[PDB]
Amino acid sequence: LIDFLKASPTPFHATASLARRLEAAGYRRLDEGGRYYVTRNDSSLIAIRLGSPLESGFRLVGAHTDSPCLRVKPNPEIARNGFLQLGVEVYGGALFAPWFDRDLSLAGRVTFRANGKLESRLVDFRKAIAVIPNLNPINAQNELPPIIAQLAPGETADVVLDYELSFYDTQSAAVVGLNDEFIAGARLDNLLSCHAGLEALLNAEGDENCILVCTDHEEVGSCSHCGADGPFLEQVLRRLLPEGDAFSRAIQRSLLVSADNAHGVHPNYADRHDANHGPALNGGPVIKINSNQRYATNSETAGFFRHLCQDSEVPVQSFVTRSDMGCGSTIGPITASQVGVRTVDIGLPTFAMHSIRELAGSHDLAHLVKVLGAFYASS
Amino acid sequence: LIDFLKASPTPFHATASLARRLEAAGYRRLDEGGRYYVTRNDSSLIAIRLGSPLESGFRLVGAHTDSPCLRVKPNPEIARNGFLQLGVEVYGGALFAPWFDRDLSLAGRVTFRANGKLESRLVDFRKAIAVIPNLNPINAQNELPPIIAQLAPGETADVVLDYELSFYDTQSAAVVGLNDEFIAGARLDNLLSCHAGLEALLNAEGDENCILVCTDHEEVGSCSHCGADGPFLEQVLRRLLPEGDAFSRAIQRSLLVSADNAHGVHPNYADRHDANHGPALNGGPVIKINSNQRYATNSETAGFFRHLCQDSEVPVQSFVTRSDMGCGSTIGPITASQVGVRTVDIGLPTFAMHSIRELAGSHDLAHLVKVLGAFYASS
Amino acid sequence: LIDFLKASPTPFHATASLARRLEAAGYRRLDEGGRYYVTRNDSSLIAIRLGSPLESGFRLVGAHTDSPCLRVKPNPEIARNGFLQLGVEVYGGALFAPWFDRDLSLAGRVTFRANGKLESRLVDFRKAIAVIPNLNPINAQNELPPIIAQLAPGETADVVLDYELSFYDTQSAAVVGLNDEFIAGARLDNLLSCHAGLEALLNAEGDENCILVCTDHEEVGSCSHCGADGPFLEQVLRRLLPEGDAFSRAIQRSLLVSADNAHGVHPNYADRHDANHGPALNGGPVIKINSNQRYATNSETAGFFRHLCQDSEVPVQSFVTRSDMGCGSTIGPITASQVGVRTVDIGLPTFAMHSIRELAGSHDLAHLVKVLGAFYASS
Repeated sequence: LIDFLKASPTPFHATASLARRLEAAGYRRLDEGGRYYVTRNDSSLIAIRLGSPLESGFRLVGAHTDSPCLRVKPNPEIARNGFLQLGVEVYGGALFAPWFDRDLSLAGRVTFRANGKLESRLVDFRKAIAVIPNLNPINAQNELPPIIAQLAPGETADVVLDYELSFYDTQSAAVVGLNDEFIAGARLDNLLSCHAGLEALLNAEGDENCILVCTDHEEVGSCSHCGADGPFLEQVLRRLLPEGDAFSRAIQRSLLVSADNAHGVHPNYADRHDANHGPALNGGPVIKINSNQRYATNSETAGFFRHLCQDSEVPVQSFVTRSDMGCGSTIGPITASQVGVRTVDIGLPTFAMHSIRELAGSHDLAHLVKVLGAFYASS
Repeated sequence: LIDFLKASPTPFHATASLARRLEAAGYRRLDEGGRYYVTRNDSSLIAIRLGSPLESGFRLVGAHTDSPCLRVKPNPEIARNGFLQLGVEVYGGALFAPWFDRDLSLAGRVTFRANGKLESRLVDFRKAIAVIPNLNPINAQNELPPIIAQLAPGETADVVLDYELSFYDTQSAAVVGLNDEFIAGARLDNLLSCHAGLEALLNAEGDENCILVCTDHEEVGSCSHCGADGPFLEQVLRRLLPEGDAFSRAIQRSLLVSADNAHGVHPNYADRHDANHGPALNGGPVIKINSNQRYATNSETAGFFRHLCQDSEVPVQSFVTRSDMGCGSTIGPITASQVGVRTVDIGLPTFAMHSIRELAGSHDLAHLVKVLGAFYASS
Repeated sequence: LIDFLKASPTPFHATASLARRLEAAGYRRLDEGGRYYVTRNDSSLIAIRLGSPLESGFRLVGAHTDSPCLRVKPNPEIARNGFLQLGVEVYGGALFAPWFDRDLSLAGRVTFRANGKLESRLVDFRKAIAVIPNLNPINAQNELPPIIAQLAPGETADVVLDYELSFYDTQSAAVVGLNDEFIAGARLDNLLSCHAGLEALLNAEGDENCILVCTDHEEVGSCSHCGADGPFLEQVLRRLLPEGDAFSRAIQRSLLVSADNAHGVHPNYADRHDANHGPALNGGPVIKINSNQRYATNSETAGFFRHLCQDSEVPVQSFVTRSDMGCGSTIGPITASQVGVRTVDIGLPTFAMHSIRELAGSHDLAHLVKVLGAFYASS
């Protein structure tokens, strides 16, 4: 395919090391008939572009910024066996590795003067494991805290480091790289990261004609709450009349899209899907659930994002769950459907989620830039 | 730590016997550049005080009125073994005692004329236990219903008692008393009760300059729903412009604070916390969770309510959970963050929660009255 | 610390990607009163240096080349779900990750003409995992096979790749890197790798006077058998008289040393050692077991390699097991004691073994180059 737009989220992920570092790298490119953006919490971004003219509706689309990682506790000074450690919260999903990896502290730090500022880069932390203690319920708090320093007793300029810590996380460095024998997969983080990037690489590439909204946020991998689930109001509809006939008429003429991450049949875990699947290196699968998870995506939603894909060349896929299996996955738009908009719940074929690497096709992004760019047009 | 402001929630809790009896004892003191209050359901109170002037924001703060207790069923006439009993619902948290205690019926009663009126006071009920049936899953419905009357067959003026059981609860009488050898703890109910009183003893004590909101409610110890989780709108913002630019600009210039209850290391259950804790007789600990409970409290929230505590003399503490442990605790503001305000989730060092007595320092209230009173000023 | 000799095994490990690629990187540096070396299987190296003169004895020392990794099967073509896979054998130890990582195929390929030749480099493989299938005995064959190619049906110059699968393994690419906040640890592979390198960087650095032997091999992480456990005979003693008085007299005047890997107290797994431990950034710990593992190292062995460490500046440590715990660890010399030589079983403080990264101090190598270099001169 093309290794030019694939070489865009790679340096992005390095700069978008976290949710707010993603936010920082988000607006640094996303700038230059309006084209304004709102930052609010410095983690939830909404990019509005004018060409709503009331009876034209909106073209909403969005994905979260945060990803399951290790959040450093308030002041977690753990000095054991001559090793300095920083206790961590199990933010988001679980899984093993975390264990091993480069590891680096990142995020905002409010200094002594009521002032917030962020900093990152350089390998400083690690999570060691047991081995010879033979065959290995495991993992309970006192296993995940990483090692930073190693000495005793004591015999961006940035203040050394000290104790003014946090809302701070830990991410593995080793920059994103292309994998497989040819070019059939890559990626490290990209847990709706890059989805909060390729969508941004679309709001400046799509043909200018109608109103388009790029809504990135935080907390989806937890609850969504403040930022990802209310209030989307006023942040989007700030134009022409407060809340009388400004909403309803416009939002019912609108169409929201979510850029999530579908799994697709695992070559080793083949008995985790059925019939309709979604292997890597393919277009965005239309995810349809109503049972005990209930995403959005209805009749006139799947059809309006399958023909829209076919017109600008496919392949569009479907499904992610099982009749017996399937859990939660309240991915952004569905809790954001409380606005009053029909939501297209799609994504990209990607397994080994909620971790710090492994499996995600190097072709799906070429289909995600198109179609969604074509979505940014026509009525 | 003066024995004068501590002798204020003691008679308060006696009058604030329930959620609506707290509401009644709330507005009776909370009265006399506005200073109005809304009651709505007669259980959810919002005290607004004017000095928002748009670009000044709000100074929101609140805590729920209700507490885990035994609510009497609709018409639960249980006559067994010559004893008259009233079946009860397991409202809120669980625990044993409830068992024993004085016990008294309370709440608002809707009489025959579409009219509601409340009444309480005097010991009438009790919950007896088994003993000689040897070593003692226990507790399942038929164990909690208390005994009121004891006879057969039949051989505020207030109608005798009869059958019109309101929405009626049961609380232990024995009024709040000071404990420990000196004055190092006390308290009975105070499950965010007193927090809906000390905050009220702050809205009339804080220096008059800016707009301040005291928001008490019900159902947090259940789900929050109607009263504690939407709509906070119009109840707070009823002034200057409907919902166009009245919100957003003002609420982003605002700062919400929650007055909860932190645990702090138990001298017997030491392995329920880590590093950062919060023993009794101390200032409000900054509770920080994002993992699988996700309260509010961010970077510029913890720092804005730690320096504000230090300026008016500390000690401010932190944390309440473990990396492996920790469950729910959707305490008020966090579900109320759906308004769109940054929330400080603090509280008071107190264990033996969700019951009818035991452990809560007699010094923490002297720090909670200050700091939060100092929060009611400056920008 | 010293970051010059530490920047030597880093490019070494990149070239010493396998056991025989270690062998290749071994002799390429280890060349230029004899100084000959034997290769035999192209995996077991013995470096002899003359200055035995019968009554002078030998100064034997050694460590294995191989490390627990995923060896590709004979012809394991697994085409599932449009993905091409290569089935792997669980060579050596177990553990998770392997899972994820860069992954690359390597080893000596025997081409069509009775001719063996090795090749490596570049990321081609990956091992993906399950996530949303909820809480995660796990791992049994059909989970470890990595993904190489991804397409169907078909619509050093080196032969493409085809089907002639050698004796071929898979290792993670991401080159060795320095870790911690300062310089308090690093390392990726180094599972007695680098021990088959720092010892090589000693046979050319030690003062020339007596006979010194550097004996590296394969299979210790399996059984030892051919290469690591007999016959060491004739490979070492090839000089002056066959096997009458050439051995016995010389080997009893000799002293063998093993360069293994000690654990040292884990900051999270503190209850896996007792009293005598060995934290990272320290000299070689004298490992002493006789119970149900029985390594070598006796009275005049521990004392002869503790005073020899103290004379050339310490710190020398001790122990690795527990009275109740401890398993196998038949590390090289002990099965090589069948020659008839007293063996010093030492190593380097390093946990998170038998995997492809994590923990190993960046100071221990500066102590391992010394002492053992001072051992190369004993009178």
